[PDB]
Amino acid sequence: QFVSNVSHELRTPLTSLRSYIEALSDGAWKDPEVAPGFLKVTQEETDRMIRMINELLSRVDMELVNINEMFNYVLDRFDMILKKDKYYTIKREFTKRDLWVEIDTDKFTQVLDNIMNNAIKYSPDGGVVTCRLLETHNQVIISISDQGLGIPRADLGHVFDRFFRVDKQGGTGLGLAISKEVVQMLGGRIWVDSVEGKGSTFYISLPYE
Amino acid sequence: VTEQQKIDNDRKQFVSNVSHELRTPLTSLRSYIEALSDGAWKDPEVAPGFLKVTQEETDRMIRMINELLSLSRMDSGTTRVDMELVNINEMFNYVLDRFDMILKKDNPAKYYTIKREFTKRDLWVEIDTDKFTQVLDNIMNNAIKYSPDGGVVTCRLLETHNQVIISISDQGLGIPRADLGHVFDRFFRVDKQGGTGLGLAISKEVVQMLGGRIWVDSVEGKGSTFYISLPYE
Ligand SMILES: Nc1ncnc2c1ncn2[C@@H]1O[C@H](COP(=O)(O)OP(=O)(O)O)[C@@H](O)[C@H]1O
Repeated sequence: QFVSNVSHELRTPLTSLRSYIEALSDGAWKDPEVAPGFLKVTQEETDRMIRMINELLSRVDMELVNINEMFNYVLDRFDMILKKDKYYTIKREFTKRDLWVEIDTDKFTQVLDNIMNNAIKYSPDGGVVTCRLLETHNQVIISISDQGLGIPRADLGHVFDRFFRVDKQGGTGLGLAISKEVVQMLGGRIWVDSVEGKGSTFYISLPYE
Repeated sequence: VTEQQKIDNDRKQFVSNVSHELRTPLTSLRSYIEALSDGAWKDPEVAPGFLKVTQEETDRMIRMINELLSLSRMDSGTTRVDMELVNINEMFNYVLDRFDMILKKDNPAKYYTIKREFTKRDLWVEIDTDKFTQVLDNIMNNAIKYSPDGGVVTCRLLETHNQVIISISDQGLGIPRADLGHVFDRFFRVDKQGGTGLGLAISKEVVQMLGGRIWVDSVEGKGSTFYISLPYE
C-alpha cells in the first residue's frame, strides 16, 4: 500500500531521534550547554513524524524559507547520526549568502534525508560526504558528493524509477523515486552523475525568486 | 461485490490501524520530550527515567516499521524466497538453544523451561532458513511472553506420512474462542509496551509463503498450542 511509503520515510527521522536520545542518555542530559538544543531537535523531529503520519493517513504547503541553514540543520542531524555511533565526514561548502526559496519544508527535508542516506549507506569503507549550496541563473543548486560504490552508467537513468535498485545492501528502492517526485512537485529538477567505484554526486535545482 | 470489497475494506482498516498504532508512541514520545524540555532534564531524579522510556518507545516504532516494511514486501510479492534443503531438527534445536541461553544468563524477571520433544528421524526439508527461523522466533517469543512463572514451553517436532508438524505449547491464559480467528491478524493483541501486534501476522504470512499452513488451538485458563504444518516429501 501507500503504507509502504510512510514505512519508508519514517526511517531516517526515527534514526535521528533514537540517535539523539541515546546521546542525551549517554550523559548529554547533564550538560546544560547542549541538552536543551538536543531536546528542541527531538521535539521538532517527533512533531515532524506526527505531521508525516497525519498527512499520509488522510497537497503541498509552499512557504518561503532560508535554504542555507535548513540544509545546515539537516546536515546537523546527520552529523549526530554518524556520531553515536568506518568514518564519515560531512564537509560543508555553502555560499555565505542567505538564499531564500519557496518550498514545502517537510517534503523537502524528506528529500535531503533520502539523499544523505544514499550518500552514506552506499559508502561503506569510510568516506567524505561533501555538501554544496550555491546559485546561478536564478536557480539554487544543491550537490552531495560521496566516495561510494558509484553507479554503472547504464543505470544512471533508472535510479529514479520506482523500486529500481542496482546489483551488488538494503531497501525497497523508493528513496530516489520519492525524492524525484517531491523535487518535481516543487517546480525543481533532480539528477545524478556517478562513476562506478569512484563515487557519486546528486544535484537538485530549484527556482530562485 | 463483497469479493473486491472485503479486499478494499480490510486494506482501509489496516491503513487506519497503522495510522493509530504508529501515531500513539509518537504522542507518548511527544509528551515525555515536552516534559523534559519544560525543565525535567535538570532533574536528576526523573530525567534518566524519562530518557529510558523515550528510548524504548523509539525502538518500538523502529521495529514496527521494519515489520510493516517486510509485510509490504510480502503482500507485494517483492519478498524473494530461497528454498533450500536443510536439517529441520537441528535448526529448531539451534533456535531453542538461543532461547535457553538467554535465560541461562541471568537476574531474570520470570522463569520458564523449554521442554523439547522431537521425533528421532532427521527431517530434511526445503525451506528458507532465515524467514522460517524468524517464524519460530516470533512463536517462541510469544510462547514465553504469555507464560506464567515456572511455566513450561513444550516444543514438538513430529511427522505424519503427509506432514511435518511443529507445535509450541504454553501454559498461559489462552485465547477466547471468539478470537481464535483473529490472533493472526495485523496489530491484533489480546489485551496489553513490549512489542508490535505484527509478530504473529508476519509469522502466518511467511509460513504460507513457504507453502505450509499455520494455526492455533487453545483453551482459556489452560493455555495454547501453535501449530505449523509443512509438506513432507
Ligand atoms: N552514492 C550512491 N552511490 C551508488 N549508488 C547509489 C547512491 N545513491 C543511490 N544509489 C543507488 O539508487 C538505488 C536505489 O536507491 P534508493 O531508492 O535510495 O533505495 P532504498 O530503498 O535502499 O532507500 C540504489 O540501488 C543505489 O545503487
